[PDB]
Amino acid sequence: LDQIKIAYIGGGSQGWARSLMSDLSIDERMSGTVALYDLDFEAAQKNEVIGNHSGNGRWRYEAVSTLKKALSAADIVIISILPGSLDDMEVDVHLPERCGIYQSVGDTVGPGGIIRGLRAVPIFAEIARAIRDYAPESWVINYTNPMSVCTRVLYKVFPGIKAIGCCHEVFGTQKLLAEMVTERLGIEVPRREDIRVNVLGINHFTWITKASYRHIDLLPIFREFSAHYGESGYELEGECWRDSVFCSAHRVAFDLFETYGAIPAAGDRHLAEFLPGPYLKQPEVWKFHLTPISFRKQDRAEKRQETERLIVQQRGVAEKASGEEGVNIIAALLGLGELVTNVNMPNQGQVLNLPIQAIVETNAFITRNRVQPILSGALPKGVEMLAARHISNQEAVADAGLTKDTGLAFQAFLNDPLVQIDRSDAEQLFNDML
Amino acid sequence: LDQIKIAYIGGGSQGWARSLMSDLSIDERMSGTVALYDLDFEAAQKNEVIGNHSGNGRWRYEAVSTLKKALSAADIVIISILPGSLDDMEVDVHLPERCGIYQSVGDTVGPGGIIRGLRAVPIFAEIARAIRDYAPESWVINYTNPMSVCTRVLYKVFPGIKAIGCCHEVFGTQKLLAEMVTERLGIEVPRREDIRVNVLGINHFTWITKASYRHIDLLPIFREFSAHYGESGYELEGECWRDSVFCSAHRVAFDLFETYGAIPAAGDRHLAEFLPGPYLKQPEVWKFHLTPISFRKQDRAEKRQETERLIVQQRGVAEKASGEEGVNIIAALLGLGELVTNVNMPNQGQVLNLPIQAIVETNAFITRNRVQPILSGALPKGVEMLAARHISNQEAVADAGLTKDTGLAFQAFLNDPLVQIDRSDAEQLFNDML
Amino acid sequence: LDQIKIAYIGGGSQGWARSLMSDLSIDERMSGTVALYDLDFEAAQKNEVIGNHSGNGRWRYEAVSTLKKALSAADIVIISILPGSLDDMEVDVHLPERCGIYQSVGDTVGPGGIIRGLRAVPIFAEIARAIRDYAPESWVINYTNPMSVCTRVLYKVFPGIKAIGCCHEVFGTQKLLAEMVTERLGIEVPRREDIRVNVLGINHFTWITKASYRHIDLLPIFREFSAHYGESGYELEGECWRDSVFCSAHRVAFDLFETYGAIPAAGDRHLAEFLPGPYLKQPEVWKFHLTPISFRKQDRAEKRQETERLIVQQRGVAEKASGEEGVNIIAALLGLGELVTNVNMPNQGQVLNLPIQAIVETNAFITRNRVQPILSGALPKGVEMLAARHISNQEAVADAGLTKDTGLAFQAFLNDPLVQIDRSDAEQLFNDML
Amino acid sequence: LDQIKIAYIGGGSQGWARSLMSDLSIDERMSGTVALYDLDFEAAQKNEVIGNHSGNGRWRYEAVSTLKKALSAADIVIISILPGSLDDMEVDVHLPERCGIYQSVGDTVGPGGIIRGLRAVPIFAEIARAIRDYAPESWVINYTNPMSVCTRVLYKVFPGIKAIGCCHEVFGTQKLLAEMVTERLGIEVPRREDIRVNVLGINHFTWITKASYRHIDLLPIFREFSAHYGESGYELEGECWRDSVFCSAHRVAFDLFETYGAIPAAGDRHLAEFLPGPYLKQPEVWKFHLTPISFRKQDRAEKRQETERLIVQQRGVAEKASGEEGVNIIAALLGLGELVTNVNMPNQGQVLNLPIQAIVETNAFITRNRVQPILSGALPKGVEMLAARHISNQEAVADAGLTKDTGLAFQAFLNDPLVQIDRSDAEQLFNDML
Ligand SMILES: [Mg+2]
Ligand SMILES: [Mg+2]
Ligand SMILES: [Mg+2]
Ligand SMILES: [Mg+2]
Repeated sequence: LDQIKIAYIGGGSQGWARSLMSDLSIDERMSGTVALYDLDFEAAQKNEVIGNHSGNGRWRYEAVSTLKKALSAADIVIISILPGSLDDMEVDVHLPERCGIYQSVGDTVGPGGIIRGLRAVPIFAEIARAIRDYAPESWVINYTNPMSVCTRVLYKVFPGIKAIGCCHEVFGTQKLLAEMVTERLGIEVPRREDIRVNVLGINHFTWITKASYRHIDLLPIFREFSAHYGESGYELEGECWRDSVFCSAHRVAFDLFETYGAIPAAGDRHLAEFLPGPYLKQPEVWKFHLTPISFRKQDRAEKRQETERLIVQQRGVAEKASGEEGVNIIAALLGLGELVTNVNMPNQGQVLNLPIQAIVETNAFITRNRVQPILSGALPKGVEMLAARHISNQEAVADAGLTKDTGLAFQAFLNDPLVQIDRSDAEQLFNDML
Repeated sequence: LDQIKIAYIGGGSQGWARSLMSDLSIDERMSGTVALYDLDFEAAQKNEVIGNHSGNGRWRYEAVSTLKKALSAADIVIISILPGSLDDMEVDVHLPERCGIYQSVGDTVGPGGIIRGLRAVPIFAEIARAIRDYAPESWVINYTNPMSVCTRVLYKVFPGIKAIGCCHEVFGTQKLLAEMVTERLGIEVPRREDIRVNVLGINHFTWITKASYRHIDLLPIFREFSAHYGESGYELEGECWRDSVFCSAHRVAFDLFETYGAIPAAGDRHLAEFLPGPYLKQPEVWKFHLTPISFRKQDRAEKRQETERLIVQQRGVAEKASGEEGVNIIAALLGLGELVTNVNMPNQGQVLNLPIQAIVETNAFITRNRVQPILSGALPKGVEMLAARHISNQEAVADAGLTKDTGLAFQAFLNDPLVQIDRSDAEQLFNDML
Repeated sequence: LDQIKIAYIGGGSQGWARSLMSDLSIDERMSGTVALYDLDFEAAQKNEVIGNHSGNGRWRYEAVSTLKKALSAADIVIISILPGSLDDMEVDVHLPERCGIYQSVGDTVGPGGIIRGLRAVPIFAEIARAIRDYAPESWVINYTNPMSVCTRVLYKVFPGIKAIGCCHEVFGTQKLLAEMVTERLGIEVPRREDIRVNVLGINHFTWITKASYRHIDLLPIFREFSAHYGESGYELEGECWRDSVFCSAHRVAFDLFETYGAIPAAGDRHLAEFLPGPYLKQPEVWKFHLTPISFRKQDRAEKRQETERLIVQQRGVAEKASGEEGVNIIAALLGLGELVTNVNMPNQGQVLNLPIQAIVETNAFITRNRVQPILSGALPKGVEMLAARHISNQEAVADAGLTKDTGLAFQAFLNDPLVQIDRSDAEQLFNDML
Repeated sequence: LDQIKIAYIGGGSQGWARSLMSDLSIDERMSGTVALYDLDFEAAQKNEVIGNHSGNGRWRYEAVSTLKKALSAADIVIISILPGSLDDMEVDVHLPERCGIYQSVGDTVGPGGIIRGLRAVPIFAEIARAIRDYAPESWVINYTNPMSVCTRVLYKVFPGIKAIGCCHEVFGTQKLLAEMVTERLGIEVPRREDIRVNVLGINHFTWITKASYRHIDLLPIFREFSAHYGESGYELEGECWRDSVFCSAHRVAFDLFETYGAIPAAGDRHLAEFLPGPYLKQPEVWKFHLTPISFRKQDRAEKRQETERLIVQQRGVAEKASGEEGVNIIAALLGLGELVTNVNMPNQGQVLNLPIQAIVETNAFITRNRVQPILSGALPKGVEMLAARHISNQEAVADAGLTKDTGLAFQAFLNDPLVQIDRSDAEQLFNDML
């Protein structure tokens, strides 16, 4: 299928865009052009050079100067931006520490997530309007965090938009379950996709209430697995939890499973931000890490060095699967192979007992021009109470951001499970973070 | 996967049971036993002998004398019975003709559909209580008509039951569309499965609002197709609409398409009973047939002869795929595959603007011990008005049956599109049919 | 309370306007001005003249030539128009007779109701825009039929409108029940207001599921009353059902009660148009009348002579209570009393199992700048089925009118219980009336 | 109306019991008997003796020793109990202080409310079964706290029960508003009931979003009132906030009003427990009191002395109105005078965006054998978020207490706005309070 046009917003991205370049370079099902748009033209142009050195020539990349130009005639829109700068992020993630509040990531919920979301609203409002004006029939795939707020803003501003949010966190839990099947049953699992899960919740706080490998029910096995490794934790093969800030021993997941009876389906570093527990103040004991801003600064600098190397040497990205589903979803949407995978979309009943329209993560059936959520049922009662509460806050942030009502955003702030400090301290903190 | 147990209610069946046997005999994924139960033990016994002459010895068949014995330890329950005798049906289908009302099938809606549903209610209440008592955790596949009422009674009497209703009408529309692709585009379609349709409605009144073959949108093509063959009709390769009471030239489907803008997705003979039209009074002009009860008595008699033939020649069923999805669905339910196919289930949002709990037909994602409806959107407004109306009637019939409230059943009777006679004529007709 | 401003759209009226003038001229709680608007300026003028010969000069009347002028600074907007002329109405009501369709009133449902609705849509869309632009904060009282459609158009076009539909039909059944108390119990009833009823449904198809007079439950009593007079009918004291086309012996209401078990709460002449029955073709057996358009023409001519009589003698209307609740609702809306009375308003749960947003009739609590519906429960099942079906047609008419979609209008026409003819006869009929 | 029977559960009361006796003795609209039940039969007997010296002998009182005897043939059931004892309550209210958590009342939300709820659940389950068994048609009026949880349990255990919860808190805010009209307008207000408020929320956390005195809008006036007296607070005529643990200067309400823009409608001492604020830590700054359990024990001893005084003096209660609406509501339910007043009932739409079935407080229209909530619209967004959260907790408690699930009760405990401590601290506290 030729002459596909993909518009890429955040096209100077050194993460999602690269990962998309790799997968495009190996899918023989498709060809076309990628319009790269970034507030920072310099980064977009380096991606144009790197992309045009990747794979066949199957995909032609172009750094473009405006949104309108990127979207014109686009069939797919990909969005992967950073709402603000590393300096903003420093505040997002670390300022609350002066009040005793710790955050492992800060891009989804808690104080960081609330404030980052406010900052993201007008960015997404503006993108929704551009997509409405220039490519209203395109499918939009959002990678940006906080994911529930960004995606929801897309639908508040352009009600008829065809948009999904994509996240890779559930994939990590499927891998965990694939290795468990081997360790507990001695049987090999070809691909993590073969771990068939009924996953539901909201981004970074998803839960698996049924799971199987072929004819085998995985829940009772996860029961024993969790019981055996609850204290020690469990490390993936060839990994140690201290290898990087992204690694863990799944102690937080095991602990949540004991309490709620569903399998937590995101990394420990994400799960820990959604509810009360000793996790965030004793990460070493719980065998995961917080991600500090020094890490992000360092990582940015070595991605920059990598980028400059690739150019100097006139190389493209590895022609190697990233493990993402972005290109698979795009192929599915174009009618080149149907797919059932987890996505974030407005709730119309696919998760029971949660507000309708709220952005929820579930399996969906994806085929030509169609993303169709699958009814996935109910969360455990305790998790549902927590999810309703976070959705409350997320809806308020999206509204607060569109109408510029800081009073309402502060209500959300005060309603967040991590903001457990006196009201006047929180107000000073909130105002300082704005 | 071995030692699976299927309970078959209506196990003397000479339609669905045979098709199930053929499909079982060629699937190498599974093996176990089929308990055949039927009020008429003689027929079940004959299916037992034909069954045990079919395939590899993969499946062992046993005719059993009671429901309890069929159900105990059952993993799957299939239901394919006739609610009443063919003598009862002669009344369902032909008596209203004295008041000028013709029916082509009379097993779904109209006067015969209503009376028939009424009769089926206490049969399925009893089946539901037995499944609850002996096989609470089995999956139940219902094939019996009136589909929406029977299936609904299962859930009303056993709210926790795991039941779907299955029908093959949508397959016939998929085959029609595959042939249209070949005729309009000149390209082959290898399987009717490759016609990926978004289908929705209630049984025998299903509609396709989106459809594709690979990258191609089929809806614009069906519009051309319909304009070209609207008058003359269109006949499947190597067929003539006169060949049997089951055949047509799709004139009714083309006519409904022009009116409603979605593709009607059942045979003309079924569609014709759901709405006002010239159809039922001029079936030969509309190029389809009515099915008189004599045809069914005749068909049954030649099926009886065929059955005696196989018993004499000590042969089993044809080891040939039936075209049905029953066995594929069972395999998916056991975790031996995953499948997206159309089924009947309680509405929890998969069809918009239709009462919740009512039995609707949509695609559903099926995997180990999971049937999960796919959100399929809205019908055309005209179609949705009719469907809400029939659903009203179906709900009232189910209630009327469980509470023996003939007054309420008469209200449904009166609300049926085919009953356009004075109220006293209808009351007299209704009482005669009871 | 003084300097109230009321805008009257349709103020050339000779029904509601005159009746309003009476009620206004005797309420001591209020004073202000009435801006009379009417396509026919001359007739608005004559109400001006006659209004200004009424009351104390408590109310100053003024004919105004434009909506905008009328609406400016209005606290209350009253709408009482005739959608089209009496000649149009001759078509609505009598043309269908050629196909054997009879109508008693034809301003609400049936073929005449549908066509009249279509006609009234653009007229109400226009009024809705004016109110939005010139008097968004006013309370709006609609008296025009077809009530459910007109009022719904108001909300569809101006979502934030504060609008109710008012009808006097229920008062008639309250009067009936008041006479029944006297006849069955010997005790006097001071006012029909004291018959405290739980009323619900849609305009002209309202039902009373609970009723009382002080401590006495009227349902069991109506049951006896109904049993005793079902065959003979019951005529109001000092009345004979033949006195006028508005009179009846309640035989239809008794018949509907026996079937459904709630008290129908509109005149037989309206009820008879909503469901199948022998009523319309045997009006004398059922002791009610059809209203031919010749009667409306005669009636209008005398009202016109009366008009000119008053103008010639410098006389106004009579200072006498009309029996309506209009002025009393206005007073309650201004804070000068509070009130619980029946109104038509969008459904938000006040009637169970009926679509939301559909215009339904229930009791509401009315107070300063507030009309708040009272949860009234469910209709009997057969009645709910009928009402859902009418609501369906009504929504379809509203949409059809707003988008100019005759195709949709015809679907509603086809779905109307009074339209029991062949489709092609109905098509010809529909086009002839359009 | 004579021979009415009222069952009083908790008929040993020295609070709601006495207030009822007073009000009964002055209402000449009614006559009958009161069956007094109380786990402490001697306390019920004393109310019998005191009761049978009260009124004209309008009401005869009888202490009965079983629920059966109390309930059988009852028209009205009143429930006014203390769930557990004053020692249990000492734990509810004061134990959490060891963790830095203060509570002003502890009978509604927070840790004490959650624990008291668990205690009340089985008591109300037992009462609901008895009412189902012996007086299914009675109207049930609940006064017991925790009110939301207590009333809900009645409906969970006996779904067809006819029950409301009654509380007097909103009356206090109507007085405030009455005195405000006089102070700000100089004009007098005859009755707190003339302050006509649109009130909604959950018990002890109700809000008034519209309010008036006749033609005057009270909200703009409360805005000025609140803005003037926000710092000083405002004391009622002839009152000083220090006068008793029940008084305040409305500083908390004024503060909530500035933040949310709706008039909070419960005393400061209840409001304080529902959200984060500095209120409970600086009560003296905010001009309200906490209620120590030592005060409750002293109050109980003085009530025991008054009881003995009345007996010895063979005096009944005073023939003086209590200010409650209890007897008024009873009269209305018997058909003796319709009434619009605030009650707690399952949510079916009367409050927007709040789960259905949940016990919510709004106006209802009460008449013969009918309590019909009035649609009251939405809370301010920030208040709705808090109420949904508290409702989540109340539903968890109702279930946990029935099904015994301390796991679920603990999630509710952790989701309560007053429990802002480490999870292991919370678990130790929670376990201790069990
Ligand atoms: Mg993520
Ligand atoms: Mg079928
Ligand atoms: Mg009317
Ligand atoms: Mg209270």
